[PDB]
Amino acid sequence: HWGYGKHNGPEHWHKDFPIAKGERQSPVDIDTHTAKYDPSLKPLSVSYDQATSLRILNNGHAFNVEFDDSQDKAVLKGGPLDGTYRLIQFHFHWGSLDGQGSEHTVDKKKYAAELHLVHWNTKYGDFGKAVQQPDGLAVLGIFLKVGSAKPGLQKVVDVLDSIKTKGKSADFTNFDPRGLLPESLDYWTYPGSLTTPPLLECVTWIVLKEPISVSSEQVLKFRKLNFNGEGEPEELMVDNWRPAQPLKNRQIKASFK
Ligand SMILES: O=C(O)Cc1cccc([N+](=O)[O-])c1
Ligand SMILES: [Zn+2]
Repeated sequence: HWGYGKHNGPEHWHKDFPIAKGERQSPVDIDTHTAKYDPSLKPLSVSYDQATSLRILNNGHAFNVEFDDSQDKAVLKGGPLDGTYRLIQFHFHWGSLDGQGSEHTVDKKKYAAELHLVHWNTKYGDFGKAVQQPDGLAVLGIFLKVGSAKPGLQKVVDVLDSIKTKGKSADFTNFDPRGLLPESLDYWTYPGSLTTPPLLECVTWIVLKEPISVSSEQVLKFRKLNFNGEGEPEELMVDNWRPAQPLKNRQIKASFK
């Protein structure tokens, strides 16, 4: 099945998922000089004070931190969005080396990792319905650069030993995702897709301009995870990013001058 190896990686996905060659695929390169400032874009509203984290899972492709999305407890509104989007999970993409790992690029620059906070539009009632709609999902993307440690990440790093292999989960309550945000909420936005199969074209992307800093030791711990299940040959979970796709007939908008 699909993955990030030589024989099953991004360049092969189109055979099972023909939408891989579609008109609104993600990620993309953000060309800062051709993005257009749009004064009509509103500030983002991130309301995460009542978030309820539940569990952390190694799904064989990344690790997900899952939230209770049965009520409006952790929501995203404003920005380019109409309506209310509820947080369901976050996950990361990262590299084998500090000079790669992000999915989006900025003037062709790759960051060490990229955080995706995934939200679904409450008008569609459940996540599975929302992914079938062009405005179903809103994903907040945050870049990670290597430098100073991020204290609010450490609780995630320390539990990774307990979910080393595919299919393992652990209880993960009382985690506050506000400790992952940068100071500024200035952003770029464009219409795109999921970056893993099934690659559905259901996402409004909101990519923050300001990266967060994490330490070398924090990222090194991500690279100790395994793509494989327990008692199968070890293959390190690294380079779980899709490369940039053609922009086609899309414009990237900026919230800032
Ligand atoms: O890989 C999956 O399971 C599909 C999936 C599910 C949720 C969010 C996703 N995204 O691209 O942000 C992708
Ligand atoms: Zn992702």
